[PDB]
Amino acid sequence: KVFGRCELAAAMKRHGLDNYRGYSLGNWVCAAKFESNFNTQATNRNTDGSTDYGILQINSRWWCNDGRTPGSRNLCNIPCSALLSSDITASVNCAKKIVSDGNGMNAWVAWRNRCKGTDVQAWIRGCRL
Ligand code: NA
Repeated sequence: KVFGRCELAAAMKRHGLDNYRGYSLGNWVCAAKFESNFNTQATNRNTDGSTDYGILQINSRWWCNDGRTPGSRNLCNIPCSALLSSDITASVNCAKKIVSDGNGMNAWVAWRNRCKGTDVQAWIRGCRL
């Protein structure tokens, strides 16, 4: 499903993502915009054979199991197809563990390059949260 901007912000806030680990809600909506264009079905293959899945492009080398990434881990204990659901519950729960491993939201390249140090609050403006 292709989320709306305010629709995704409301779903992320209900799942406890607002100010999670110090990252305001505008950071998560901004990252989802440039990682997947608010599309839960987004997939992208990396050079090393792994694939990014879902609204937040969670990588299969470490976090999910897609059955085709040799020598990879499944730290979120889920199949990568679960990250493509219209329900973003699995993607948010896995993202909570990713953002908590020490590097924060820098694990997402789009956030570091296109969201970090910007007016991330503008991504939730005009939304009834
Ligand atoms: Na894996």
